[PDB]
Amino acid sequence: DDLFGSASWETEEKMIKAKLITPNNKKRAFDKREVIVGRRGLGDFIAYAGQAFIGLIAPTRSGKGVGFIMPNMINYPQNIVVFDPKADTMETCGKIREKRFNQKVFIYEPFSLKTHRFNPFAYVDFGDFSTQIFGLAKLVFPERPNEKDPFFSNQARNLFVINCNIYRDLMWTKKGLEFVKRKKIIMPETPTMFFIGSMASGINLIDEDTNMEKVVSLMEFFGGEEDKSGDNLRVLSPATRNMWNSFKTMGGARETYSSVQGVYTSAFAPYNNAMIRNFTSANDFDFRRLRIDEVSIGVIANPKESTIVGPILELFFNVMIYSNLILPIHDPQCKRSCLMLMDEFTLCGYLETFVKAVGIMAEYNMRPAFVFQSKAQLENDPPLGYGRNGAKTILDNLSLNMYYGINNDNYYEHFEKLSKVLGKYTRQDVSRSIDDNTGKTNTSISNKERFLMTPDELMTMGDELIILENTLKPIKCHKALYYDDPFFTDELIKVSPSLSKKYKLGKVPNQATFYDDLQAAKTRGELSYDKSLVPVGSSE
Amino acid sequence: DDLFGSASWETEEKMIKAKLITPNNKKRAFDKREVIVGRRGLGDFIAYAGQAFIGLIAPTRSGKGVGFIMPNMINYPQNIVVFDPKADTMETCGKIREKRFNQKVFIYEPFSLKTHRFNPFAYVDFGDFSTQIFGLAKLVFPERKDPFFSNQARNLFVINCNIYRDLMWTKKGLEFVKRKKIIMPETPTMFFIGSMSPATRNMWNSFKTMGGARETYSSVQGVYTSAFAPYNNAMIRNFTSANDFDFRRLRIDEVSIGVIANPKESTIVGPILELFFNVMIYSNLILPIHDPQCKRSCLMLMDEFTLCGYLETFVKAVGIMAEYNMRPAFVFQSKAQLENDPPLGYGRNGAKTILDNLSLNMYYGINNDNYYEHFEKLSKVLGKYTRQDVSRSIDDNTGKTNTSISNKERFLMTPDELMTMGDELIILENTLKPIKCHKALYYDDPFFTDELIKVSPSLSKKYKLGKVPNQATFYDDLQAAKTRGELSYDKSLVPVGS
Amino acid sequence: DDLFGSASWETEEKMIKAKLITPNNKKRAFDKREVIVGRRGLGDFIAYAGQAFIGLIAPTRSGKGVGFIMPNMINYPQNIVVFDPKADTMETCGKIREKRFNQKVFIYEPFSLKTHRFNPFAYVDFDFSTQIFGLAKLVFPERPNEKDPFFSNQARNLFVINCNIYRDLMWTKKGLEFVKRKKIIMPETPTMFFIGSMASGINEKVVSLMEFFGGEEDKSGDNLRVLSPATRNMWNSFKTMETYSSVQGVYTSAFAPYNNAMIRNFTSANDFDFRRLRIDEVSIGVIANPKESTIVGPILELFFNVMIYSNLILPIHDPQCKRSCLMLMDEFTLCGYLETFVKAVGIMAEYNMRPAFVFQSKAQLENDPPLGYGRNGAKTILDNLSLNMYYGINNDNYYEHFEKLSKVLGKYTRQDVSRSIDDNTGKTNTSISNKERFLMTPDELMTMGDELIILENTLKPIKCHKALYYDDPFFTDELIKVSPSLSKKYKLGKVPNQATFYDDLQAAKTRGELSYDKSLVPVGSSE
Repeated sequence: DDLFGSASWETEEKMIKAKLITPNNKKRAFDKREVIVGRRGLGDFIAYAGQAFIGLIAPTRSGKGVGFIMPNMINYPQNIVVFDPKADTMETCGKIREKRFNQKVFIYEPFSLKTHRFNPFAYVDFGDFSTQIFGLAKLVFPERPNEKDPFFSNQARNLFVINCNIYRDLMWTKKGLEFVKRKKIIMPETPTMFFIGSMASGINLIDEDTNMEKVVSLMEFFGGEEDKSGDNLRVLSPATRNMWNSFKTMGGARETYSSVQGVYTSAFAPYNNAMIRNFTSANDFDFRRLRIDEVSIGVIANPKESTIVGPILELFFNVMIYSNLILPIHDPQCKRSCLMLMDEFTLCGYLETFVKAVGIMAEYNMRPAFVFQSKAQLENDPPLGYGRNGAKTILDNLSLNMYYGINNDNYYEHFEKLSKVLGKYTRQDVSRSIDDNTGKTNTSISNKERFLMTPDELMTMGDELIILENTLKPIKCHKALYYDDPFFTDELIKVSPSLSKKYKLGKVPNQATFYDDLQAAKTRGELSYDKSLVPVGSSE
Repeated sequence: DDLFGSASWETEEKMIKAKLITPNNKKRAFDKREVIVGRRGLGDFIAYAGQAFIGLIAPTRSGKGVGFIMPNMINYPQNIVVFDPKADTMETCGKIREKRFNQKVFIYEPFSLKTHRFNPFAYVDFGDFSTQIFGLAKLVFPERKDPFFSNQARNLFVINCNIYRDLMWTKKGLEFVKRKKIIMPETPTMFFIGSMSPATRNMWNSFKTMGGARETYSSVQGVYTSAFAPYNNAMIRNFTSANDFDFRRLRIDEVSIGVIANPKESTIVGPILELFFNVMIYSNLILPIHDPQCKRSCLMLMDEFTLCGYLETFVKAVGIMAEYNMRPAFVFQSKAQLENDPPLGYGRNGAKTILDNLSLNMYYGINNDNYYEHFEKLSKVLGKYTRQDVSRSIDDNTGKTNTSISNKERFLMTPDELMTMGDELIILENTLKPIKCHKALYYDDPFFTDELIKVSPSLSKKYKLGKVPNQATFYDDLQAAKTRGELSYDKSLVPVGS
Repeated sequence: DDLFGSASWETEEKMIKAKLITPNNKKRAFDKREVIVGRRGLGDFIAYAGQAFIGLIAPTRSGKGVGFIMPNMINYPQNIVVFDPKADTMETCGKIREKRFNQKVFIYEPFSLKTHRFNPFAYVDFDFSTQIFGLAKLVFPERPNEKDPFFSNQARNLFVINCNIYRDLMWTKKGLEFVKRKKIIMPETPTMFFIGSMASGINEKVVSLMEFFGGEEDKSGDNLRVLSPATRNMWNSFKTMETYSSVQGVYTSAFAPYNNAMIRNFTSANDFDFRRLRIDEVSIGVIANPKESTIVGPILELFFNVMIYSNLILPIHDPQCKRSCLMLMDEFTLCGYLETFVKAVGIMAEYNMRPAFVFQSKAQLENDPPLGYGRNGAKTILDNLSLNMYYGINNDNYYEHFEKLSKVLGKYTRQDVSRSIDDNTGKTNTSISNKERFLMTPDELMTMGDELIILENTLKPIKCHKALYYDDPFFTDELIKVSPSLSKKYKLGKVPNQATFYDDLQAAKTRGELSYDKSLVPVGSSE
């Protein structure tokens, strides 16, 4: 009966057709690169196949870690890139990623000497170049509408492009290399952000008269006082010469140049920090192989505690995503998937990269899962949010949304809307009339309406959750808790000697002690990635 | 009875009278330049005739391409201008456009050397002269705590173009330039104008008019350069390097125009697409009665419309474009994105102006809590009908039963029912009752897969014409054939720049 | 039947499973460091265990003290840091703490010479530059609400270089011998006033920063060599970037609150090391009000920023920090904008720093940073609250707040009776139907009186009674045991006289009977 609505939970047949489950789900092979998003029993999981992305609406301390991040970190067979702001996911699942899936683990922690390094210019072909340099400039000098005069930002972006072109002409051409050798110019074989920023003060060389280091401003070295014949200018390509002269006439002159250089140096200011400098000094893993090699990447950073890590991360993630925007059908060797467990998404602040990329990322097997506390934190101001439109474009590209329940008034309006989204169905209402004298009774049955789930029923769901897939009826299941299930605790105990000594395989671990013993074993490094392979650079 | 509402689906007879379907719909001729908007089954399509405009409210990944863009790309027999941001629509249907309908394919990719070029100065009559110049200046410097100066930069562009005009289309100016002092081209580009006789006497008076260059040249030149900066890019300079196709013949020749652009990835291409569409729309305000050559129609598949940003040309033109056979079909993610403020929207009243000119609206459904409000409204728009509600009573002693019938209201389609249509959709035509139908899936129908298999050798070996292709392998083989360019337009005629 | 709703109160079994109550609750041991949040009767309390934080939405004068602050002050056995602006909580429970839990009481009243002192430099080890840059960011707060951030935070580097030269000369015997030769005068340990005065230079004529370092008062440069030239290198970069005068001006304006003699005394020493807040058996009471004087604002921030950041060591990493510290944040919004709680409330739980934020309404937390925490900070604070107590008030200004609460509680299915009767015969007929009923209507919440609602994030709604301390022998016995004047009038174990207890309590409080040992807190003077 659909007189008062046709709301219902999705059927088994449709869930199977959507590849969410199999006819023998408890023994499913997990061969479709599926991400676990729920469960119906211990070992009976609902898992998302295909390429569509997942969103997780989970309030604070509601089990997003134990019910989504941890289980997929233990179970996902392809490559994973996980944001680990607390450095806890990797310290719990790195040994599993290494032993179970034979994957090399890379750790990116910009505020620690013990980190793998990322250098964006390692992904730029210096010997096309123009578009890569332009994209890097857009990342370093973002475009915004708040500014009253974007002239200075535009000119500093042009100055960045000019600096990159000058470096390419000086260190990646025969003429430029001979020029460098003649004038004794100091320049790296592969540039870094710190060096491109230092190029604002000018060229570094050795004075042939004093045999000491000297910096000559870009103004005087190229057509200026130290180039009265323009011979230093002729070393550059014609394009570089035109960019230089154009910058001079409309931004490199008068009151402008000093202010345009101030903006440039202020944009490169984050790299004065010794930690950020070391983090960007090299490139230990080629992101172009993120879908070729069997790897797992952990990003340990907190853009809220450290304001200067925001841009870095941006560059990072941008280079990480656009480096893999080549279809696998065009490169048959890029056959692996990369699950991007975007835990604590709102912690990243404004990352333009995802807002610009989510609409195309799917077909290239860069599969993120956005876990956040509420839509409000997503819609926030730039530095701590994404804006209304940014949050809207992020949410629009989320086909499977998991909704956790919590009994907090600060979420009522949320669970009300969700309740309305679940719709109503027709139920039977029984009434009874009684003759007070004779005792005879009459029983009437009528049709009434009822919400599939009321707001309070969602709010008190406990460890149950709702799943909304864009092409299916709503689903209600249980959280895929890892500690409750031998399916995950077996993998956790197999790689730890103390848990092996304490708990047996295949059996549900004693819940009064298993979490505390797991934390104790994690403290000793038993569940962590092999920390020896993480390089420790020094303050250079 | 209608006490609790009179809502109802439209009848087959009224749909026939509205020309959406024919008596023998499966054998319809498609001779009214119709746009397919839905299907009642394989080869049994609902198609919009006339000149009215189509709106498609399609959520993200709801199938707008496979259910609207691709079917009309394969079927529509007149001219087509399609927005192709992912570079997949043309790569999939260009061979059909060129082999089935015999149409020249023009690809405009501003961010690639391999592109056809568009120059607005190719649409001016160097020799109502200055009207085009002032409109072009309004496009170059948009009207908007910092007034003036930008108007002075617009005047700078005005007498800039006037200076280049006097420099060529004068008999003495030819010798003056033949003194070999400047290197002006024969026909100007936007980059050249940016880098730069009583009417010329007034132009000199303008050179000393408001004194915009007297102690204030720096800021005016800075704003002028901030406006002309898109043309410092090599890709943009190559895009404006020439004009390959004349938009004044968009309704004369048999052509298909694809535009590969993305202003959200780069806010630089915004003004170029603005100029592009302005000249394209404003090159065809000639009625076919006045110009008997402009007989063809131009269906504008505005896919990913909200990604284009604020194109005020559309806001001003939608109300008059219909009679000139410039027929757009707007596809936007949701209405909320359309009404947004100018930067990434059209404003509330501008979006309302655009939406008022849409007479057929297709509504896809997805189960997403972010689209609830919309769908709720849609539910209310469909109205309610009257339904019978049966109740029963029983005497628990004797066992006799009593059956009662009353009337209640029922939504024609509840919000969650709209959200869970799957491959079904709602059609609302201004003059018709609501319609429910199936998405015109192209990969499911031999009606379109026959055209896809015809022009490709690989699909011709694999699948037989007229038979529904093996759904387990058809899409993958289509992709494998697209990798070798069997379905793509012939790319050898796409010019390449330095 | 749940046709019209399934809302209900949480069952005894679940409250037992959530450690809120025990199978013999009246004889509960209180061994799980629990926090009382209500009662089912005299001596039968509901108590939150674990590490989750508490929020108390108690309207004005609805009894946050007698129903939450005072009973937990009496009952909670671990460490406590309480906010006591009226100086009444400490005055009533200090003797209780001292003589029942053997806990020493630390009182931080920055506007009374009778106070304990807090020195932020007592937590630095003479990771140097890290802590110095920290304290610099703590003093000069980075704010994105300014036309340029490159107008202020160079005073932070100025502070950093001043502390670096302090490490270079004052704590080094060679620098000390230079100091004795030139007769510069500095305390062995620095204070905020001093680092602020270092902008004036060497502290008898005071020379400034440019003449004493390679200027007119020192041309030979003998002073620049004794100090480690790393500070000179760090300062030579900022030397280039009317501007230096503005930087010194923002320096002096930031250090302005330390010119007041009371803030002088309050930051002159450090009686308690906040790193031992989870090792020792202590109880801290803060008596300050940022709303009547803005200058107290920053100090309190420094007081709390150091207090929690020094206790951010996991007990698994240092088992010595085994004690828990319940932070009774009574009158939370009085604290203005303290960036510490907004910036760290999301990570404190695992470190056994357990706050209970008490505020009258939600809309006031969202107030602008001057008076509130802003909407974002308020949202974060509320998001980190797992148990929320709701007191009632029959005041229309709160109606909306309770209406939402009513809706949050949901509805259940109730039986509805209808009666018909024949007028001639007189026989009757009774019909039963199902109807919806709010678990608690808005006006029912508003007229709750001494009852309250408890929303635990993982449980069903709970309705209970305020844990009144003057009502229960559980707390009045403890209060009497420490007071000679109260023991001769009321006996123990029995409920005392309600018409005479509060007055005698206030009389004994004025006699200092129930207060902490006041002779044990230091008294300063003018500096």
